[PDB]
Amino acid sequence: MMIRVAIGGPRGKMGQEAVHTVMNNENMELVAVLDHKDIGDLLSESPNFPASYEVPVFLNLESLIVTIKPDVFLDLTTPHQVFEHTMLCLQNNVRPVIGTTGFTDEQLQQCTILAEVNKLGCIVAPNFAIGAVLMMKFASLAAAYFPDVEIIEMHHDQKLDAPSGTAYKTAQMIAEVRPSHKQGHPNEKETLEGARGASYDGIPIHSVRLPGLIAHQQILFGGEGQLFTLRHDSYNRQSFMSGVTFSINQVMEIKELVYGLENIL
Amino acid sequence: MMIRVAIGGPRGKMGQEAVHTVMNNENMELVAVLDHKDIGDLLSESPNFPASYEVPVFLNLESLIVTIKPDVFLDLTTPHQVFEHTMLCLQNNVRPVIGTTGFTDEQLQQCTILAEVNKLGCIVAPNFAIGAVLMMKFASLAAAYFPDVEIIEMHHDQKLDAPSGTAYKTAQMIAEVRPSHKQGHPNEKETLEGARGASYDGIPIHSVRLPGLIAHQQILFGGEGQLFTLRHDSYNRQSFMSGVTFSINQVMEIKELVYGLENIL
Amino acid sequence: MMIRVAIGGPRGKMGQEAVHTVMNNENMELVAVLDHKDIGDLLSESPNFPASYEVPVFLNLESLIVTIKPDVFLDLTTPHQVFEHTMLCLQNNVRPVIGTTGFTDEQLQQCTILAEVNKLGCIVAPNFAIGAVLMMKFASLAAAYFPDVEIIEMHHDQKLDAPSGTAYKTAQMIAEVRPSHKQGHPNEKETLEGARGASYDGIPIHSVRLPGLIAHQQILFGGEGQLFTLRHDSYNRQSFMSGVTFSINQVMEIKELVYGLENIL
Amino acid sequence: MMIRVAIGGPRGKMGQEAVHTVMNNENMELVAVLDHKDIGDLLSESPNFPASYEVPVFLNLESLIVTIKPDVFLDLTTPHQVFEHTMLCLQNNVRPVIGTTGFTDEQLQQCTILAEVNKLGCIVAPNFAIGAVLMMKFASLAAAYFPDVEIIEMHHDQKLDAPSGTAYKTAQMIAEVRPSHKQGHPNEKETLEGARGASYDGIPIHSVRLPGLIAHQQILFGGEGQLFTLRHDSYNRQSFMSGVTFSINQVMEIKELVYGLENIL
Ligand SMILES: O=C(O)c1cccc(C(=O)O)n1
Ligand SMILES: O=C(O)c1cccc(C(=O)O)n1
Ligand SMILES: O=C(O)c1cccc(C(=O)O)n1
Ligand SMILES: O=C(O)c1cccc(C(=O)O)n1
Repeated sequence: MMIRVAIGGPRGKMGQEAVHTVMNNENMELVAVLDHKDIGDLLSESPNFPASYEVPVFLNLESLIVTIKPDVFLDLTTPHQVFEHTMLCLQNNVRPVIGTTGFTDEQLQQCTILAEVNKLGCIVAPNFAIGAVLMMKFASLAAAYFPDVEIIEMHHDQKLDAPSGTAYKTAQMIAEVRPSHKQGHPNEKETLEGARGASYDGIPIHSVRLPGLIAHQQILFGGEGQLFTLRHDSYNRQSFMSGVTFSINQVMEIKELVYGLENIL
Repeated sequence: MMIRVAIGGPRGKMGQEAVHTVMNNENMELVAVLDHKDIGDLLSESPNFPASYEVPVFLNLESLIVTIKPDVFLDLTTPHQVFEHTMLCLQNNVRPVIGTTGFTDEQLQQCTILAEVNKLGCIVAPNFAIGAVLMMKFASLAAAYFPDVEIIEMHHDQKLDAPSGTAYKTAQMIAEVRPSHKQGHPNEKETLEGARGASYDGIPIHSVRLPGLIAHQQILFGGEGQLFTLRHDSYNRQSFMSGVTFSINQVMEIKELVYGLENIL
Repeated sequence: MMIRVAIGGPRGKMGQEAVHTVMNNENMELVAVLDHKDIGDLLSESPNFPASYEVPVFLNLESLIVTIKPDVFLDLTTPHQVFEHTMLCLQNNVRPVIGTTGFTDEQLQQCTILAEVNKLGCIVAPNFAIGAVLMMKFASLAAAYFPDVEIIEMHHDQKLDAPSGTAYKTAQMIAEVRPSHKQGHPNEKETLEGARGASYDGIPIHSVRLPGLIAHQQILFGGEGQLFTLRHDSYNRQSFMSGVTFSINQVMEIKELVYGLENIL
Repeated sequence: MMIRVAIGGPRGKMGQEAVHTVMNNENMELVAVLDHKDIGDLLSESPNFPASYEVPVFLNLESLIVTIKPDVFLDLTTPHQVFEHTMLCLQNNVRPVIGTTGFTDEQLQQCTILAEVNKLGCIVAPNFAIGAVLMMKFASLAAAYFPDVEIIEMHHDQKLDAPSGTAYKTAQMIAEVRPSHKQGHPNEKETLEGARGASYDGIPIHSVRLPGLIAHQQILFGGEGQLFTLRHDSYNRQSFMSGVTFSINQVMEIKELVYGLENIL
């Protein structure tokens, strides 16, 4: 059936893309947004979400829920609001799809148990890019056969952290499967400090930062006589959208909370 | 427990590698070979398999089986011999791992049924390179999320067929999942014939042939704002060996016939 | 000294980038544009170039030249106007940098001779992307050492022509150096038509068309035991800008007409 | 004319390839080797260079020179012998091509001056792989246009040094052209030590070590909206041979000493 979607935080960089995605998906209708602005935001610099009869703007989620009764709520707001949003949806027969981290352990347990008792789907997706998540999922399967692996991630030269969050998560996922070991000859020595990169559980990770690049990762699996590589290249925030689409479709089909798209792709 | 292995066709390019692999695997012992030479093979050009007490040479498989009672028979002989070999093993409590094609439909059905009734493992592996098979397996999973794909395969410049067998199999595997469609703008036109490549069920396939190269494949999955690529590079026949190893280990654990390592990785 | 630049066709996709480039380059000042609109262009859909005192809009180039006396005129207009523009600049001590093709043989000869007699620089740049032009220039140098080469170009799936103009030019440039020969085993045969691609003077060219991609080319040089690859990836029209910048800087230094940035990088 | 070649150190890994190369080159004849064995080398483990009338074995270079009068001497011996060899050739009208380092500054100056006065060619080639040297040469040209660059080198997992000698030389060559600067955001911070790699004059260098790999390097040049990459992959010591071939051909044509094939490709 049609899926009636409300979006929290439509004006964010991700939010703007999600709006366009939901509006363009044949089987989805954007029916409301949860939104509010900084009290000092000049309209000339920081416009309102555009006024329409078809997509009313609410300040309060309870009110949105009771008035619009969306099937799904896509939360692209902030870590400090996700728990209260999720619980509110789950108690009102709305499936929440949450696009940021921020739950405590205890908070997540409460949402998980509530989803299960209500037999209502919930997806928490710290990464919506299906290509990035498949990359990670497949890497952790591959690591059963090729325990020697390196990760190379590349981003634009304004990025403040190295390695990337994606690279860290990737290494964590591999390390669930791959026996812990270091790599490289036991007696190798760097003659220029840092050449071998960082190490997560023995997995080398290298971080490239150059103008021009957006977000890119390769995972290299070595073995006798061969190399098996997984690679993801993201050129813009549309890379996230097939994950938004999949999440909204799939939340309607499941009856429990799933954390991480790797657990359902 | 230790796995006692006999190899048919030890002197082949693949056979030579398989010999070394089995001899070097901690939990395996090479206990016999099935071998024979062309009556015109001068020893100076085409040496005998090297004489040893530990690895006796048999001309007849029945005799090898009764005398040596191997756990596993690794068949690297020819398509015209695989069926008779497989049946003989299956009736004598030997697990056959077959490394070439050549069964008829009817032949395969007979081996499958016999394996099942005897509760004895059999693996038929048209491709032993785990990296190549993972590539294909993962591609067919990925194609559920990214229906637009191209295959680029690259080989040395002595190769007679284009596209490669691997590329064909890859396209067949993808096409099980991917809805049939052509790709590229409906009105595109080649101004130099062939630029867009070959097409298998709408999937473009491109074949590179250059000195220097060995055997290489990339699978490119496009979607909005991103590219997800799987790649395998083989530099020599050791690329096959982890598949030989996995097959020998795994045949001991299963109680039926499996055709294609994608069905058990 | 500062370089005072006027741009013809500021509202084009390329023009818009060139405007931003010139405005942001420390040693350049945008002093005028040559521009005019379709008589049916509603302002609401097709806005005017934005009004400013610093960048006056002219309809007639002669008038721009006499009034503003720019050092350089960057022509991003159309093939049918480039010759008249170039000649007008060259006769008025303005260095023209022309960013589209469209000269006849006879037309180009006239501009070349006039530039030489006036000792005034002119650059005609059919491709402003320095990375793409270096790729081509280096490929033609490499082809002296590695005569066996293939070209793989990849674009978005709205592109109408295969192969790309860049791929064609690349093949033409290589073919100046590389002895003419076909590649691949003499007896190879395609079992799926088109797998080996198109051929330009024996050079195979393959064309990939996928959503997600922008504009990409790899040139693969094979030889014994090795592969040497040149690759260019363009994610947006800023890829062109370092070529615009280089052309404007370099036209001031030369005293003759140069056709193709490969001839001066 | 035919080029009559003698090789010093024919039994080395490189030497063996050079022997095959010279023997297979149409315009070259292998006419002698300079060779000797360790006094403890059992013939069963460490065979003699194979006896032939066409390729006599000498222990002393002076004797080889006077007896055989080769056109070219290819020195694949050791750093402690190259100077004495080079001088001896240069004084006897033999062109030396030297395939290992080991000269002092003063030693090289003596050979350079002697070559120049005798108008006799000499090539010193610390790297014979033309694809690797072109990569480096082209990188240093590219760095004039794209000052932001990173180097990724990849080798097998038995390699003791990181980064590679090739990567170091590459960085040195780039740094002749590229203005010295660091890259990445000024405030970036590693949260896992080493992620950003090593730095040579601000150029990041990353070192991958995996089974399967042989010797591989990519050089990534970033700029607005684009990436320009140079890559070399070596699968065996034949990668060196086109450089041996080029060096022997080119030494006959030059009348002075050239150090590094980048200076003559
Ligand atoms: O994994 C990450 O940290 C990541 C992913 C996409 C973009 C960026 C970024 O631009 O910083 N960072
Ligand atoms: O898929 C194939 O056809 C294939 C695989 C490995 C090597 C070769 C070959 O060398 O021909 N061909
Ligand atoms: O070489 C070409 O033809 C080319 C270059 C950049 C973009 C495009 C395109 O988008 O069509 N085509
Ligand atoms: O640049 C180098 O250091 C290099 C080049 C080729 C091979 C190797 C190696 O195997 O160590 N190292």
